[PDB]
Formats: sequence, structure tokens, C-alpha cells
Amino acid sequence: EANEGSKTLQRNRKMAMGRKKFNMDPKKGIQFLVENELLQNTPEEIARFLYKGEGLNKTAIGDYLGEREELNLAVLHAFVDLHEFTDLNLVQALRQFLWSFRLPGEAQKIDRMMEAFAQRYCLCNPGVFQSTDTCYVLSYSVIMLNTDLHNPNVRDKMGLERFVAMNRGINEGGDLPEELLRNLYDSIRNEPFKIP
Ligand SMILES: [Mn+2]
Repeated sequence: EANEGSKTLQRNRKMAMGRKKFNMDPKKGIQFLVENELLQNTPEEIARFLYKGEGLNKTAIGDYLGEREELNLAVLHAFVDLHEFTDLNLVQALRQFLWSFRLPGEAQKIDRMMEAFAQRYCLCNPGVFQSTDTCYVLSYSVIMLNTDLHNPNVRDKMGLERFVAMNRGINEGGDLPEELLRNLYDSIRNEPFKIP
């Protein structure tokens, strides 16, 4: 006679095993979970698992999201869609996003994440930016500013006035508010990004 409590206990052990396998080798971890019917092999379901992140290494999460593979790309889109950026300013939203995983080192991986982020930010906050290219450019400006201001290996530091000068043109056929740019600058300047 089948004992469902036994089934649950075995499943818990397998899930614990799967998380541990994921932290070593994200694709292997996901394949194991999928094969044992512990996770559905759908972009949305895998994205929900990584967004919850229970006992998952955020560098592993990032590495999974940065694979240039059809499924992983679908997962990255779904994962960014689980974020809630409505009513946040760009730095506030970036802080939420960049807490949920550790960015890969590779520029192309970062780029795909940053494009996805910018498109989702603009959809959640229509009319803040006149295009997604503007928000993409400005999201990099903010990430680079965090690096420039808070990594001491970057010698000479960019001041507010220069940051505003670089970025005021990037909107459309007319500049943004310089209010919005000063707000982003000071935010980063006074609180670096919290990274995992
Ligand atoms: Mn501070």
C-alpha cells in the first residue's frame, strides 16, 4: 500500500540533493529536478524556482540565466518578468534586480540581462523614458557609476556635473529632467549596490 508521507520524505531529500547539485552545476541541478518530477521543464516554472531562490547560490542563479541557450533565454525573460518595478525609479529597480542573482563576468551575458531589465522597466513604467534604448543606456550609466565611485582601482572619480552632462542628451529630441539624473547619482553615491 502506497504511503504518501513516505513519498513526501523521499521527495524532500531529493529536492535537497537537487539544490546542492544546482549550486555546483546549474544545468545538472535543473536536469535532476526535472527528471524526478520535482520541477516542470517550463521557462516560467524554472524562473519561479530561481526567483524564490531557496538554498540556491546566487552566482549559480546568475550563471544559469546567462547561458546563451534557448531554454535559459526563455527562463531569463520569465525571471525578469517576476520582478516588480512599477513605481520605482531606475536605481531602486536595479537594486531589486541585482539582489536576486550575482551578475556573470562576461560582457555579453550582462548585456542580455541589462536589455531584458530595461525593456521590463519601461513596460512597468511607461513614459519615464521615451525609449528602451534610453533606459538601457542609463542602466549601464548607473552600474558603471557604482563601479567608478566605489571601486578604488578606478583612480579619478566622476562628479555629478559630468554625469549629468554625459546623460542629459540620451532621451529623444529633448533632454530629460536634470532632477532625475541628480537623483540617480546621489542614490548610488550614498549607498552602493548591495550585491550577494
Ligand atoms: Mn550609505
